[PDB]
Amino acid sequence: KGKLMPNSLKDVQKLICDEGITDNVITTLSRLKPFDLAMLKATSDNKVKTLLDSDELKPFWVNKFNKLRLEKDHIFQFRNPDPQSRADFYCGYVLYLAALKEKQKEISSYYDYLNLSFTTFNCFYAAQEILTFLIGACKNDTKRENIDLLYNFVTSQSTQIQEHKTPGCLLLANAYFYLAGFYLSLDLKAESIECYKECWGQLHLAQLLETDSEREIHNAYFNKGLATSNAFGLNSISEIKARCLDLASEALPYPARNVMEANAVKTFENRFKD
Repeated sequence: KGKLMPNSLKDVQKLICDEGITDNVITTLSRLKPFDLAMLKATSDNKVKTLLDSDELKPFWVNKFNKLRLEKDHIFQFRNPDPQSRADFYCGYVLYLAALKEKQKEISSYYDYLNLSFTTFNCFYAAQEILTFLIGACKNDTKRENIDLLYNFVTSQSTQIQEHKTPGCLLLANAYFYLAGFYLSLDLKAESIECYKECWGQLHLAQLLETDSEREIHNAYFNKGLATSNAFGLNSISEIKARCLDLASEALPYPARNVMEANAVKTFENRFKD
């Protein structure tokens, strides 16, 4: 730690309040390791965060964003992340990748980096990873305590995760579908019905958003399509809906589907106007 006794982040932070976005600051920033760059934007005072969000630094962030490549498929390229800045996309994605390095080795840093990648930067992949972990813990130990923590997360982070348009809604619907099954396995029928309903509303919102979500869909699943967004491995939202209703059965009679569908429409015209 000749990097936190000589606190590297604090020296860069000082340099930014001193000079603001200079060519010297940009050169310093470009030399940070990716992890350190993302850690800097996550943990700085609001004056430094403003300057990192400044219009002067956007070219720097675009270049970082456009150099991102996958390990396997080296032709893949991330597309403009819609209302999320490329800077926030980049930093969230870097911390998410760092979390995964720390999963086997040293699971401690895994939870911290994943929480930064989601809480601070609303990285879709961190959301997905967090929900997969919570869902999986309920599959191994389906006690009401775990179900209620899964349920609490989904209900708390719903609005923020829907910022990812169709893939966000399909992430939420998938968590609700598992929730409805968990609640049913413990005979909590009312909660099961309620999760099936939220699931249908999210599937409808996803359907409504699909034509405006292509860049999200490309980024969220790395150009592999919607197959891994759902437990049936289907590419069509109308088909997911069909097979959800098959198993939900009497939990989702038509008037109840119709009410969630109309709520989904409300949200669409009220929040995703354009």
